[PDB]
Amino acid sequence: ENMKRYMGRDAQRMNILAGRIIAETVRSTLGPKGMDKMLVDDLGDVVVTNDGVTILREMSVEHPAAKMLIEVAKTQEKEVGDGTTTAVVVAGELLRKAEELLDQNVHPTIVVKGYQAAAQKAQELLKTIACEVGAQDKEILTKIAMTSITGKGAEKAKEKLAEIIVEAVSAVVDDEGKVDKDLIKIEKKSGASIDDTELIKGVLVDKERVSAQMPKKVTDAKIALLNCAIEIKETETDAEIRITDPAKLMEFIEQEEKMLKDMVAEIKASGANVLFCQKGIDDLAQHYLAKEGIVAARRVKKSDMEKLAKATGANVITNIKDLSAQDLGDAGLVEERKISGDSMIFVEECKHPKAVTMLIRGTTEHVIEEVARAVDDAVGVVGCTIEDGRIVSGGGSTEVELSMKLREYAEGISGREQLAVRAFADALEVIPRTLAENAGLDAIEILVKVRAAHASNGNKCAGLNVFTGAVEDMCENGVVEPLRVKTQAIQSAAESTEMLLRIDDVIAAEKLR
Amino acid sequence: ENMKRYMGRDAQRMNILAGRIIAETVRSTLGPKGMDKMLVDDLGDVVVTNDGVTILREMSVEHPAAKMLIEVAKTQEKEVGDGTTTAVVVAGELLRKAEELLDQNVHPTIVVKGYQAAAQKAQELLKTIACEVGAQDKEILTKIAMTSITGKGAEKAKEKLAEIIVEAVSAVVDDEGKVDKDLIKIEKKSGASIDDTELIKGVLVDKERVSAQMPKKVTDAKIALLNCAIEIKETETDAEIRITDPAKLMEFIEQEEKMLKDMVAEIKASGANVLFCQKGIDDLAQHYLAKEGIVAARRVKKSDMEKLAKATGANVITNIKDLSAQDLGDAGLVEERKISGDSMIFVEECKHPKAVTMLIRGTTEHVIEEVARAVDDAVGVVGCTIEDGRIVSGGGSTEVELSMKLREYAEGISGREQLAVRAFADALEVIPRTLAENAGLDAIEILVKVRAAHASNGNKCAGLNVFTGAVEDMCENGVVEPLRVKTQAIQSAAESTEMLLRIDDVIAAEKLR
Amino acid sequence: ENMKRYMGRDAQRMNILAGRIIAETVRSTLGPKGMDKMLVDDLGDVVVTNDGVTILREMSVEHPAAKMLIEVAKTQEKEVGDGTTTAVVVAGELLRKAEELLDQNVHPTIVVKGYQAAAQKAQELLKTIACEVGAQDKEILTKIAMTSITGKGAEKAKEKLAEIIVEAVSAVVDDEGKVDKDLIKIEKKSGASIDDTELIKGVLVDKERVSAQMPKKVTDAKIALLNCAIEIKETETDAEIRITDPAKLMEFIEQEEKMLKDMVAEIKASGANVLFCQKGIDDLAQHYLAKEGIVAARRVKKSDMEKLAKATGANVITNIKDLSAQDLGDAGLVEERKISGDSMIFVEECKHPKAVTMLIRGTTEHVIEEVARAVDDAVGVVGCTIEDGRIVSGGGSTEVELSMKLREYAEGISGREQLAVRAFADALEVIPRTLAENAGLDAIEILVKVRAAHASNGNKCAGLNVFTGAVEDMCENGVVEPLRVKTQAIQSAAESTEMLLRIDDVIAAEKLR
Ligand SMILES: Nc1ncnc2c1ncn2[C@@H]1O[C@H](COP(=O)(O)OP(=O)(O)O)[C@@H](O)[C@H]1O
Ligand SMILES: Nc1ncnc2c1ncn2[C@@H]1O[C@H](COP(=O)(O)OP(=O)(O)O)[C@@H](O)[C@H]1O
Ligand SMILES: Nc1ncnc2c1ncn2[C@@H]1O[C@H](COP(=O)(O)OP(=O)(O)O)[C@@H](O)[C@H]1O
Ligand SMILES: [K+]
Ligand SMILES: [K+]
Ligand SMILES: [K+]
Ligand SMILES: [Mg+2]
Ligand SMILES: [Mg+2]
Ligand SMILES: [Mg+2]
Repeated sequence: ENMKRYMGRDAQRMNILAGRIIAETVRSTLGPKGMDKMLVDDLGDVVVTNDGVTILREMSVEHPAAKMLIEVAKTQEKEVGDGTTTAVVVAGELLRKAEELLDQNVHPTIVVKGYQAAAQKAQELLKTIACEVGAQDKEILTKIAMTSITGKGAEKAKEKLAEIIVEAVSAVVDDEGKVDKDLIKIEKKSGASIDDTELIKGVLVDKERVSAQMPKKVTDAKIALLNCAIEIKETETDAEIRITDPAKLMEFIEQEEKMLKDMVAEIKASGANVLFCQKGIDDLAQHYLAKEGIVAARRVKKSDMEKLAKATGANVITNIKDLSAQDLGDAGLVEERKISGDSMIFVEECKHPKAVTMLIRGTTEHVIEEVARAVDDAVGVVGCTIEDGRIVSGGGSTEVELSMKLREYAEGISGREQLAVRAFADALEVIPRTLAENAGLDAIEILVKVRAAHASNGNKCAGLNVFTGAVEDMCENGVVEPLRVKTQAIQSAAESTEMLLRIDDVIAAEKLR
Repeated sequence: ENMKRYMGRDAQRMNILAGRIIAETVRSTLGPKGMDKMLVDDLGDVVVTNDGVTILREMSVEHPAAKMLIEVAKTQEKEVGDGTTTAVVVAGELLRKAEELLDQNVHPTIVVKGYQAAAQKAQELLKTIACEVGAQDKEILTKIAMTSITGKGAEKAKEKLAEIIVEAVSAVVDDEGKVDKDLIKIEKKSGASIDDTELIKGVLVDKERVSAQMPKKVTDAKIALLNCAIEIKETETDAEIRITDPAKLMEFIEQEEKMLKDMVAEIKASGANVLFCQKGIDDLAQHYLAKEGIVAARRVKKSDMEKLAKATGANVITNIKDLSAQDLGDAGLVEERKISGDSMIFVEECKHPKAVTMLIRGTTEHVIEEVARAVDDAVGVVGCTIEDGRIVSGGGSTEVELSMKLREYAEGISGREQLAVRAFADALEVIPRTLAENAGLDAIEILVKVRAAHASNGNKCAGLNVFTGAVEDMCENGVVEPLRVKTQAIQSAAESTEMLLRIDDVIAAEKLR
Repeated sequence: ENMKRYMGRDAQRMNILAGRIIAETVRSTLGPKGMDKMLVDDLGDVVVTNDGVTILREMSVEHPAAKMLIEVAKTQEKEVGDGTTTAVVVAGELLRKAEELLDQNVHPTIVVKGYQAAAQKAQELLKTIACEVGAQDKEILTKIAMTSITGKGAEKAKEKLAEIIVEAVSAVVDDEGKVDKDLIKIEKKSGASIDDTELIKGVLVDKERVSAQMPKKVTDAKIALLNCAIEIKETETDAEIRITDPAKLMEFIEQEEKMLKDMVAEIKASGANVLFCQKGIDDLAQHYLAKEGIVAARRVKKSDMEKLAKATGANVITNIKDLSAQDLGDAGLVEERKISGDSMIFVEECKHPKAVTMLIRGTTEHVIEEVARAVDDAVGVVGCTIEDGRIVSGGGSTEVELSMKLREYAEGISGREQLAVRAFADALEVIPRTLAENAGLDAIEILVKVRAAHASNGNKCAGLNVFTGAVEDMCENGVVEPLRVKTQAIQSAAESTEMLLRIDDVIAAEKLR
């Protein structure tokens, strides 16, 4: 270009263009025929993925409005877990549709007040076009999980990953019927092939036992968890022993030895035969533990302590004098193993696991760093279905329905907000358009057939099959999504587009915060 | 912005944007409420105008596609004379409409083949919606001239400039019924006010008479024009006179004096009493001319010689021996005057003037450098009406008619060129839109009323009154234009938009030409 | 200030401010109590003056709009001669009044269309409030001349300069009743005091006679003027004399001597005794001229030849063979003198002088370079009165009348141009305001009394006396001006303000012209 062209567009055109750029970046990642992006560091680190929020999070992005569009992905990441590409593409299409009305000289506030009236209507419509399913229905959960894994390169294992994830999530559904994601532990150990991934009803700990005389395999373990260290106590008032009789050198030392001997006696009297310590164990304590045949690990991290207490039913104890048979957990099998070159301790056959571990395998680290994402997304959508019990039809069959039902809305509205309501309704069809664009299909010929299927039936479901290249019922096909993925997406995108429509100036700030 | 955004748009988006910038530059100059631009040099020269092709000609413009849009104005300048802003605004609106179809993934060749089918249809329609008027009809010529001067700051004198220009142009209509613009001489002498502009049925010459004894006023002049110089001839073979007798110094010198004396005798015997020489006159020749009472000017420029020969009916003579009463022109009054600080020779009351001079007055040089443009445009449109005898209704009442009649066309066409035909028909309404935008009117409310006036009548004429802010018959109002202004505009704009639509790459050249 | 404030004003505010600056520069030079400016070069040259157009012409001025305001002074300089400060002050007050309406969001075209309607009304009013006087009336001419000299530092001699200038101008009134300024020669010879300035009914020539034997004083001179040089003619065909007999060396040389002897014989036979040559005279020709007692000067410049021919009635001759008693001028006294250190030839007591010389004296070159300006302005206003025969009352009594009579106009006009008409009428009172501001008077208290004097009488004349500090009849006081000074001023200022009101953009140009 040239210097003398900075004059030729408003600040709103500036911002709308800076925004459209971000949506144009991620759009080709969408749908089953989507493609991956390669991210490269200054230092030479490399990432390969088609996860949208990850691309938007790792990109070098410098314009303020583009920075404002990245926050549209993160909220979908945080509150739902899947859907971080639909949100940004719809947001940018809303920006670009708004650009088509400002060049006809429509006031920005009129556009904003129209979009506002359209989004609440889309909430009503989404709340009434959905299908209602029970949370105990594991089959549709499998189908939704598979729908989450499709298009991500790790497709070849989806019909196994689905079962694994459905059980994994069904375990951690709490006594109030809610899914917490951090109660599932995801571990990434290389070697073997992606189909060697498996589910552990228990924990994998990044530790090896302290003393090698300690039995390496235990059955029907009695597991004790400690937050206190097995070491000689100090006085928080400062001390000196002052040895005036030579005969009292060995006596002082023997009494320190006995103060550890009694701790080990007490650990034994509880009934334990496996031990975890969140803190240090002395090398003489280790001796008495290996002399009593108790298996012990030390300096275990707090999150692993939480997951052990969850899995076994043990209680973390802060003082050994209170430890009793009431505080001990149970687990059918404990064994140390060597896997992928690392020594690790395995806990298996737990009495009633409230936490579970998923072990992802793979021939390469760049493979596993993607399979982990493909599993996190499925945990998301499964939790959504279990919590809300409402599902919607996939393959963009929802956006066509919404566009039609908002156009039937727009004739009731009069004035000039009607223009913005129509531009909003016409911006949601970017998704089935792009779903055909990526597969190399003819989008303009496809979209008409898709619309026609709806207009003659009230068919909630009909949409594009990107393989046969034909228009099919997406519920009979088994392409299903949870309702929370649409509402959140539209909600985020509308609320973030209105801010860029309400701005008219850009000025400089003096060390803001 | 930022470096890492160069990737995000195609070469076609590049070119379309670089083009839209130019049309956005000149658009606010359009219509009666249009505003002027100030142009500033590197050296400090200044120009103030709202003439479009002048803005586009003097601008520092560096991108190739913007350079390609400037050629849309120059052709309208060259072939018609007026209309250089409608062309560029319509061109950029065509670019921007084309941009709305490429983001739906329509092939560029499909767009080009649609535009092509639309422009020929617009030619048919323009050839059939026009009004047919005779070239002798001076009243409508006045009305068209006034329409050409409206909106240019020099509005206060338009009802005098119209009469002046109509007579000036009617003089130079040749025996084959065609108007040549260079047969009208436009002169720019400061002082007095714009209303002191006047028309001379003759010539103003940038000369003063050679010898001050020569009469300064002559009535019923007999004017002689020479291409040869009145000087002593040289031999194109080289010469020496070789004086061997002292008594032959004065004799050689006297014979050179006689060789000028006889030329002046011969000029007198033709019957002349006023002289113009395209070349030198010797200081002794000047003596004999002032002794015979013949008025003479020397080194007159060739174009002034042409205009004198045209105005008086004299014949430019290359050799004085052939000069006769057959070669002399006639003019009722010749006088030298001092005007605006310059000495000039005035020729008036010509026997049958085939050329005329217009003397533009004004209080400032920046004023006159604009009044000259405002008169050149009216000479243009008057010539167009005199040559073609076809007129069209103004105030954008033509573009609405064309848009409607192309939409009635577009339902006959099937396939995907129909989309491009509609986008073409919807791009011509940029003109009545901008005509309301500049006057501070509400364009979206105005345009509907304007359309309605047409749809119920076949009213060719109805359009915006930018003063009352209301929709009126633009023929009863007297706002008229020549047909050649529309056809050429659309023709140029379509042909120049198709080139930017057919390009897909930009590469570097090795000293092209 | 700071970088981040360039945003905060429009291009029109830019231009209006850049314009107001120029009017603020020159405003304190206005009126009898006005003060002078000092101008300093890069090289060290110095000028001291309060002439406005000179300040505006010599200033380093770089912004385009300020460059556009300088053209308001030059036209008043060129077409009238006096009034170059009223024009610019009124122009800037019009700019600043326009600024007060744009901050209420009035459209620029509305302002321009109001100013236009006001200025034509001011022309009508000025054409009807003036007083009609005959051109033979030398008394009012004296009074106007004195009014032109007041306030310029050279006040002490005004009652002599007035008589000198009135006679000087009355001489050069041509047979058609028009005054040409270049027919008066202004000469600037230092020494003595400003009161030693005098008028010559003839010419002062920057020459001394060629041969010192030539009489230095001649009475009832017979003056011959030549455009040809008194030298041996050459052949424009090239020559060689070829001397084959030694006896023919002196013969060739004697014949060249005789060819000059005969020219001098012929000059004598015409009857001449004083000679001027616009070209060379040979050193032997000088001998024969000093032998015949004829006084001769050579290489006289063309303008001096014109003024001699005008003053004496002689005819400039191009060839000596035609010179006769018909071609000789007459003058009662010719003498060479030494004055101010320069030798000069004086021509006096001319038979019927159509040209006159004014000899300005003074103790310093910076004094005379100002007295010349103070005399040029009076020649201007005297010519204006002699040509038009219409006068107006001074001391700002005209601007108050115009403001009142335009306010009585503004109630007939309806719409929003009424606002601009009022702002125009209220902008003309800047002149009587500044006339009080410079004298250190209280302008707000003065202006009301001045208005009241008009409102109760139709008194055309009442205005400020800047000495007594009181309101008086300016015709009984003898402060009179020619009508052409007001009309031109208002006309220039309105036409130049409308251009800056019609602009809305500033862009860069590519070597304009
Ligand atoms: N078999 C299929 N045919 C067509 N579309 C599908 C199919 N399976 C999934 N999809 C669609 O792919 C989209 C998911 O793409 P994805 O890359 O996950 O985007 P996001 O990250 O925003 O969820 C959903 O809109 C879904 O309807
Ligand atoms: N009284 C009027 N009301 C509305 N439009 C007018 C009027 N007079 C002229 N026009 C319009 O102004 C336009 C001319 O604008 P102009 O600045 O000359 O553009 P161009 O240089 O392209 O001809 C024409 O389209 C004409 O119809
Ligand atoms: N005795 C006086 N009292 C008040 N005003 C006067 C008097 N004599 C002249 N003037 C005013 O001085 C003004 C001339 O000022 P001047 O510096 O010549 O400005 P300009 O160069 O624009 O003519 C005139 O408006 C005239 O009316
Ligand atoms: K994907
Ligand atoms: K215009
Ligand atoms: K002064
Ligand atoms: Mg997804
Ligand atoms: Mg035009
Ligand atoms: Mg003055």
